[PDB]
Amino acid sequence: RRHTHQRGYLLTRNPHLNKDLAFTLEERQQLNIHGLLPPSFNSQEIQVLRVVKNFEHLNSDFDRYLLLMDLQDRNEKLFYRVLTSDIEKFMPIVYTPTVGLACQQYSLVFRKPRGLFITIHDRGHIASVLNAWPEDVIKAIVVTDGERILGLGDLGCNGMGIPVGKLALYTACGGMNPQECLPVILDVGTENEELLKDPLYIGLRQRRVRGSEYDDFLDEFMEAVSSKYGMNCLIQFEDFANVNAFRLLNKYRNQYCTFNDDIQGTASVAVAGLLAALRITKNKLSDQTILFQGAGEAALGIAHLIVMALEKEGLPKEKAIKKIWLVDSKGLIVKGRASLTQEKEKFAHEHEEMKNLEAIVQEIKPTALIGVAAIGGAFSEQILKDMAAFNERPIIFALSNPTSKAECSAEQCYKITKGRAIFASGSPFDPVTLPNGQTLYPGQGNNSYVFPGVALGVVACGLRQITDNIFLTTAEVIAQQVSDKHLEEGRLYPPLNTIRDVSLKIAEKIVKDAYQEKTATVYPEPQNKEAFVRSQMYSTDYDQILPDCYSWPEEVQKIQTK
Amino acid sequence: RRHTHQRGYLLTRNPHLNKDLAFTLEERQQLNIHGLLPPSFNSQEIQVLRVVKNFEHLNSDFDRYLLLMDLQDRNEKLFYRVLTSDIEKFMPIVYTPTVGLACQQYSLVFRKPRGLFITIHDRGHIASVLNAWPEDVIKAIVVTDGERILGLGDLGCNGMGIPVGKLALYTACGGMNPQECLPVILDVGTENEELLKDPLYIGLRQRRVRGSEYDDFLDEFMEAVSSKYGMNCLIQFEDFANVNAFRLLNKYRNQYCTFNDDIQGTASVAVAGLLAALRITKNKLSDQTILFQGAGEAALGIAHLIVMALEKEGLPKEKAIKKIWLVDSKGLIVKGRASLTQEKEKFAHEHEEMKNLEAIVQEIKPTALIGVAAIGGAFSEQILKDMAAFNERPIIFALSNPTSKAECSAEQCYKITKGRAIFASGSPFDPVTLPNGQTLYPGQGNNSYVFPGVALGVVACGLRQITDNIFLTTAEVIAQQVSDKHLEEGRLYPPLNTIRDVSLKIAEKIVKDAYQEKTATVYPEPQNKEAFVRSQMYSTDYDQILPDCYSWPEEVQKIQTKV
Amino acid sequence: RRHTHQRGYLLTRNPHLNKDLAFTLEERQQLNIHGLLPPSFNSQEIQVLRVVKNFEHLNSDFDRYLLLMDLQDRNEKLFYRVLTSDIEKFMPIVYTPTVGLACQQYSLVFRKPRGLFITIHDRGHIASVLNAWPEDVIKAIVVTDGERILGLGDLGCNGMGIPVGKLALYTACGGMNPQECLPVILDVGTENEELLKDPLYIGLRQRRVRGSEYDDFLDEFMEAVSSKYGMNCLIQFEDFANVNAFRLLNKYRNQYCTFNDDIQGTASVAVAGLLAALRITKNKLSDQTILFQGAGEAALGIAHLIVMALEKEGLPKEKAIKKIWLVDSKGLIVKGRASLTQEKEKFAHEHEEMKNLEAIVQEIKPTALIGVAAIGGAFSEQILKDMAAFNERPIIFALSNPTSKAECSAEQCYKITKGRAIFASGSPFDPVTLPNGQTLYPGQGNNSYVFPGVALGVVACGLRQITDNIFLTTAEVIAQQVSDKHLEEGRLYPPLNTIRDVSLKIAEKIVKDAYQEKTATVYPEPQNKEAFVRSQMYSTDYDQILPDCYSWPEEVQKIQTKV
Repeated sequence: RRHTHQRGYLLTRNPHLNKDLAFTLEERQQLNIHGLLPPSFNSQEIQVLRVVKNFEHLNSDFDRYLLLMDLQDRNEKLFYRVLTSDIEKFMPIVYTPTVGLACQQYSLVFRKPRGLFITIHDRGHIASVLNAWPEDVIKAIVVTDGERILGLGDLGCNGMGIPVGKLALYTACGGMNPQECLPVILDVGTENEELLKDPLYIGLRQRRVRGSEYDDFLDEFMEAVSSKYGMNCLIQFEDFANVNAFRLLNKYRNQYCTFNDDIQGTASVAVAGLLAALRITKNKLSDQTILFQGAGEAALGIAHLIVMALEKEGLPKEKAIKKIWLVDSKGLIVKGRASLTQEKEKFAHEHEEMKNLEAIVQEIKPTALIGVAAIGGAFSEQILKDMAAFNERPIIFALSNPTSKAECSAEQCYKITKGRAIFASGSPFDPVTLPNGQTLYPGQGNNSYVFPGVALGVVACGLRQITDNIFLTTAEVIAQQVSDKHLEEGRLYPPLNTIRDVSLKIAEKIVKDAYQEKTATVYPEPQNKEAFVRSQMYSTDYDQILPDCYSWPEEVQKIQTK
Repeated sequence: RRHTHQRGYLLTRNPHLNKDLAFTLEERQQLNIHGLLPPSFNSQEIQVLRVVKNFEHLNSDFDRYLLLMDLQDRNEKLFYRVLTSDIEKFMPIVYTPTVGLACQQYSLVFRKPRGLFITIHDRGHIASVLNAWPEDVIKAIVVTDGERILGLGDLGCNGMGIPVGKLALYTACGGMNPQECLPVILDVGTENEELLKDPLYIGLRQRRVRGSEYDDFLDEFMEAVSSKYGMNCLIQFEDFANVNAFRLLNKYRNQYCTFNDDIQGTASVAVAGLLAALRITKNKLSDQTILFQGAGEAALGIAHLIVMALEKEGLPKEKAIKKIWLVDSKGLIVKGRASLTQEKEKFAHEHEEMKNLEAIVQEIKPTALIGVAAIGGAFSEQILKDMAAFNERPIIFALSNPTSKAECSAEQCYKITKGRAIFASGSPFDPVTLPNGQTLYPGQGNNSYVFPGVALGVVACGLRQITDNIFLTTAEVIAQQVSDKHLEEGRLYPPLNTIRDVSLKIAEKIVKDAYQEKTATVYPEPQNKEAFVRSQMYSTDYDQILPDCYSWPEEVQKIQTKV
Repeated sequence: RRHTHQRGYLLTRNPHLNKDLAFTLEERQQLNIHGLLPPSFNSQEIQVLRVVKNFEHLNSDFDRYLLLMDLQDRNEKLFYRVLTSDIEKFMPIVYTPTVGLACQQYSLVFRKPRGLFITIHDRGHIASVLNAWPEDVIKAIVVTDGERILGLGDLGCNGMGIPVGKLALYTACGGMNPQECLPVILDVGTENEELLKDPLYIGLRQRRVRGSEYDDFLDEFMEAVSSKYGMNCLIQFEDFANVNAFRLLNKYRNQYCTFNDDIQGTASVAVAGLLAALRITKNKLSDQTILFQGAGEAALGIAHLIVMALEKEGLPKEKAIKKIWLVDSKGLIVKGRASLTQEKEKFAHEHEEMKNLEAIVQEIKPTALIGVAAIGGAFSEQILKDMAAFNERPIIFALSNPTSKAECSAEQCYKITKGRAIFASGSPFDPVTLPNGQTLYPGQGNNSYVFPGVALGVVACGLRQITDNIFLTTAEVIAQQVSDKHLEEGRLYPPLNTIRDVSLKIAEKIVKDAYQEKTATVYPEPQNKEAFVRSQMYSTDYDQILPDCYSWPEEVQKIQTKV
C-alpha cells in the first residue's frame, strides 16, 4: 500500500510509520532499525493487550487519557486499533468528558504537542504557519478559539485538547484518515484570569482581541486554509462563543465547506432522538410542543432543525415556530422582552413574562422538554410529575454534561414518571429496573453519532457546502438504525459499539444523494456507493512500507559484460 | 556551537535538539516549526517548574521513573537539567533502587525503546546491528546480559533499564556526553520461567546459551565495538553472573578499555570509606583485620583492592592477604573446605571450619566488619556488642540493599556500640542522635561516587587500559574530599549533592597521572588539566543550533549585475 | 513563496531549489551552504552571461544541447531563463531538430537521467514505478514508446529525449510548472538492430511486444497515472507508430484527459496557417480544394480538422469531405484501391487510380497543396508552375523536415510562382526578395505554437476531455494573432519570439469557453480569466526559499522566567 524513503532511527519517531514490535525481522533489517527494538515480534493483538493492561492498572481517567495520547504520538495505527477494540470504553477517555479535564490541566501536563497553533500576531502570515505542518494533504480541519469549551468556558490555548480529541473520533468512529486531519487552535488571547496569572500557561498572556481585527484574522484563516488545502477541505468550528459561532457560520457556510458541530451537530443528534421517540408516542412531529431549557448554540441549532423537520412534514415556517419555546437565565423567551438576540427573537412568541421553570412547564404544558443549559437538577420532582400528568409518554431530554450538570438522572425520571417517560441524556446512566420487573436502557445523545459520518460523506463525494438538509437527513438515518425492540427497551439511539456502522450508513446517504442531485464534485461517479465509501475508510491494519520487489526474466535482468 | 541540517517536524522528534517551549520565536521561524508549539516562550528554569510540578502529583517512585524517561526521550537537555537540580532526589529514581522495579515491569511498561539490543542469533552480524544506532561517535558503553540484576536475579532482556539508568548518571554525575553513550543488552535467553510464560515478554523466549557459544559471542561483541568506535571506547560490564563477570574481566581488561562496576566500582567506594574511617581510628590499614560477610563479585573485588592498598604501604602480597577473611553461605572460607573457587581459595587460610557468624566474629576479632550478602539483620545485637568490645571504634559497613536486606540499621548499630561504631551503608539511613547530644549522619556507599568520574577521566586522556591503581587512587581522592568535620559527624563520604565536583577531582587525578606516567593517548598535552576536563564535561544549557550569521563588507557582499 | 526543509549539500543537488551564485550571503548562511560556493554573488542576468559565453564557444548543436541539459539538471530556473532569453534560438536546440540527433546518440551520451522509464516487464507494477518519481503533483505527462521518432524511425528507449525536450517547451513557451511535468518512455523493445547490437544500448535488448500484451500494458499505464495524479492530469502521446497512435487516441480520448500531438497538434497549426492564408486569398475555406502529399498521422489529422472547420461554416460532413484529396506511397487515395485503412477510406472518392504527383495535381487542380511525406523536392518546377496557373494565389505548405526533406524551398516556390504563392514550411527558410522590391518572410508551422497553450488551458480550468473543437478554436486564435501587415509580408504565423503571449491567448480562450460552456472543473470561477491564467504560469524568477521571519510585540515574544 504505502511507500516511504524514511529509514533508520527517524522512522521509529514517525507515529504514522512506526509499528514498534509489530515490525518483522525482515522489515527491521530492510529499514536499518534491527537492534533498536527488543528481539520479540508481536501481532497487533498482543500490542493491544499490553496497552490495555497498562490502561487498567491506572487509577484515574486522566492518567488513562495521558497514556492513550502518548500512544497516539508514538504509534498511530495501534492507537486507533485500541480505540476501536472497545469504542464505548475509550471514547469518553479521548473525548468528552475526560478531554475537558485535560484542557483544564493542559498547560501543566503539556508535553508532546499536537496540532497547529495560530495566533492573532501571525496575522498576514497564516499561510507560512500552515507550511510547518508536515502533511500536505488535508481534508478535514477542526478549529477552535477556546472561548467556550463546553461547560468550562474560556480556556484559551489550553482548548487545543478539544480539536485533537474530536479528530481522534473523526478517525475512530468515521474512518477519516488522521494524516489528512488537522487540529487547529486560534489564540487571540483569553479572559480567564487564572490562566493570565498561571506562570505555566502555554498561551498568549493577553486579553481577547475583538471586533474587526478578529474578524479579518478569521477571514485570512479561511482563505489560507482553502487556498492551500483546496475548497474541498472540510472546516469544522468548535467551542466558539455564542455570538461569534452563529456569525461565522452564516458568513462562511455558502462559500466554504464548513459547519459548526455545537450548533448543527447537536441539532442532528437531538432530532434523531425525537424521530425515534415518535415511533413510541406513535403521533407526529406536528403534534409536539417543545420546551427548551437553554437558548445557547445547541438549543437554537436544535430548534432550527426541528423547524426544518416540520417543513418537511409540509408545515410552513411561521406555524412550525409557534410550537417551540425557549428559556434562558433571564426567563422565558417572549415577544417584547429585554436582552434578546436576532436568533432568539424568531422564537419570541407573545406571552406573559415568566422566570421560574416549574411554572413555565405548567403553563406551556409541553410534550417534549429538552435541557441543554447545564443546570444540575433543573428537572425537579415537580417538573417530572407535571410532565407525566400533561402527557401519556413525556419526552425528557437531559442532554447537559457531565452527570453533575445533568437536568435529572435516569432513575429520578423513570421513578417519578412511574415508567412512562421517554428519556435520553448526554451523560451515561445505568439501566433502571421498575417494580413491574421491566428494565429500561436510556441512551446518550452523543454528538459522535453525527460528525464522523457527515465529515466522511462530505469529503468522500467532494461536497462543497454543507446544508441543513444534510443534518436533517443524517438524523433520519440514525433513527432508522433503531429497532422497535430498542425502543421497547427505552433506547432512542443505536448501541454505541455500532457507531462505525452508523457513520458509514450516514455517509452513504450523503454520497448517494449527492450524485443524485448533482452536488458531488468527485468523478467519475462510482457504480457502488457503499463500496466507494468503504474504500476511503481508514483501516487500523498496519500498511506495508517495504518496497514492492519483483523480478524480470533473467535474460534482460543479467548484468552486461560484453 | 553545533549546526544541524535537520528541520521542521522531524527536528522536534530529536531529543538531542528539541527545546520545546525554550525555542525562541526566531529559532522556531528559522527552523520551520513555528505553529507546532503554543505561543509561549519559557526559560529552562520554567520548564523545570513544569516537570517538578507534574512530578510531585505522582504517588509512586515507579510513575516518577516513567515521567522522567518520557522526558529523556523528548528533551535530553531538560531531563539532565532536572536530574542535576536535585541529584540526591532524582538519582534513586532513574537508577537504583527504582530502576530495579522498572526492570521487573519492563516488558509490561515497554514504550519508547532506548539503547541497543543484540542477541546470540545476531552472531556473525553484530557489526551490522551497531550500524542501526544513529550516533557514530561512542566513548562509553554499558552492557549487561541481565543474568544477575543486583538483588533481583535474572530479568533477561528486561535488564535494559540498568545500562540506560546508569548512563543517565554517567552524564548527570560525571558530565559524560549522552550522545556518546550507548546502553547495550546482550540477550542470550533467560532462566526466569515467569518471563518465559509472560506473553508480553519482550526478550527471547528461550533458555540461556552457555559455554563456547556464549564465550565466542562476547568475543565478537568486543571486536565489533572496538573496531567501530575505536579501542579507546570505554566498555563497562554490569550485572553479569558471578563466574562470567570474573572470567570476562580477566580475559579483556588487558586488551580492551574495560571494567566491571559491580566488582571494581564497589571495591573503590568501599575502600574509600575505609580510608575515611582511618582518619577516625587514627591507625593505618595494615593494623586492620577485615571480616567480609559475602564472597561474591563485590566482596572479592573489595578484598582484592584492599590488598593493593596494603601493598602500597610496604607489605608484600602474602602478609596482606592474611588480614582478610571471607564468609559465604557455606560458612567461613578456609584452606581445605569444599565448594571453593579460584578467587576464594586465594583467601583460604589454614583454619578450622566455621559457619555461625557470631562465633566467626568472636574468633577472628576483626576491626572492620563488611556485609554484602544481602542478608537483613545479619549483624545481630551480639555481633555489634562483640565488635564494640574488641574495638574502641569498630568499623561496620552494612552495604547490602535495600534497607530490608541491610545487615543492620544505623539506629541499632550506633545504639548497641554506644555511639562508638564507625558506620556506613549501601541504603540511606536518617541521622541518629546519641544520648551525649551528638548527632551522627551515616553516609552511603553508592557506586555513583566512582564510575562517573573514572569514565570521564579514562576517556578524556584516552587511557587504553584501566588498572586497579586507577580505582585505588580514585578511592583516595574520594576520601580526601571528606573534611575532618564530616568525620566527627560520622560521615565517611562527601555529600551526594557534591557528586559533580567529586567526579571532576577524580577525573583530574586520572588525567594528571596518565600524562605524567605516559599512558595518555590524547595530545597535545594540555597545560591546565583541570580546565581540560571541565571543557569535556556535558552542560545542561541549551546549545545554539541556528546557523552562524555574520555580514561581509558591502563592497564584496553586493549582488553583481550587468554594468 | 515556498518553504523548504532541505538544507546543506543536498539542497545544492536539487535543481528546483539550487540558485548557484545567485544565492545571497544571508541565504547561504541560513541554508548551511556558506563555503560550498565561491565568494561572489551574481544576479540572474550575470548567470545568463556565463552560460551564453560557454554556449558560443561550442562548435556543434549537439554539444550545445548537452550544455543546456547539464544546466537543466543543475539549476532549473536558470535553464528556463536562458531558454526564454532567445526562444527562437534555443527552441531548435532543446527540441526538434537537434533533440533528434541527441536521441540517436542517447545511449552513448547517457549521463544524468531525466524522466521515468516504464517497461513491459513492469506489467502489473506500474503504480510502484510511479512512486519512484519524487514529485507527487503531476499535471502534464508526455509519453512515447520510441517506435516512430519523426523522420528518424525506431529509436527505442533512446526516444526519452523527445518527451524531455517537449516538456522543456511546455514550460518555456507555455509557462507550465516543470516540477508538475513528467516525461515517460514505455520500453516494449525495439526493431532497430543497430541498437540491438550496440553494447551501450540503455534499453531492453529485445524485439517489440505486440498485440494484447501491448494493448493491456497501455491500459494499465493510463489507469495507474490517472489513479495517482488524478483524472485531470494531461497525458500526451508522442511519436507512436501510425496504427497504434490512432487506436489509442480513439480508445482513450473520451475517458482520459489525453491527446496526440503528432496528429491533433500538427492539425491545429496547419489549419491556423490556412485561416491566415484566407485573409490573403480573401475567400472562404469552403471555396478551397486541398491536396495532401502524405496520408499518415499528420495528414489525416489535418484533414479531419479542416472538415470540422467546414462543418462550422455550414456544410454537412459529406460535402466537406469531397474537397480533400490524399496521396500516399502507393498513389492517389480513391474508392476501390488496395492497401487502404480506416481513416484513409473515409477520404476515398470515386476516381480512377493515379500515382504521378504532377498528373494528380493537373487533374484535381487544387487551391492548397500540403506536403507531409518527407520527400525532398516533391514539389517540382512543374507542380509549382501548374499551381500558379490554376490559382492566382496558390497555397503551398511544404511542412516536412528537415530542410533536406522539404517538398520545396521558399526560394524556388516564390520564384516559379512569380511571387504569388502563399508559402509555409515546417523547416525555417530565410526571407526571399522578389524582383518587384517586395521581400517575403515565409513562416514556420511549428507544433510549438499549439501544445503549450492548449496544455496550459486544459489544466488551468481542469478540463476533463480535449475535443477537436479545442484545436480548431486554438487554430483561430493563432491566425487572429497575425496582423494584416504580416500577411502582406508573407507570414502566415506570428513571430516565434512572441510564442509566450500566443500560448497565453490560446489558454485564455480555452478557459473562457470552458467556464461558459460548463466544462471546467476548477472552482470558484475567476472573474478575470486573463489574470487567472497568468497566475498559473511558471516564472523564471528565483523563488524565495528562506523561512518567513517576522516579529511579535515584545510583551508576548519575551522569554518568561522565574519571577
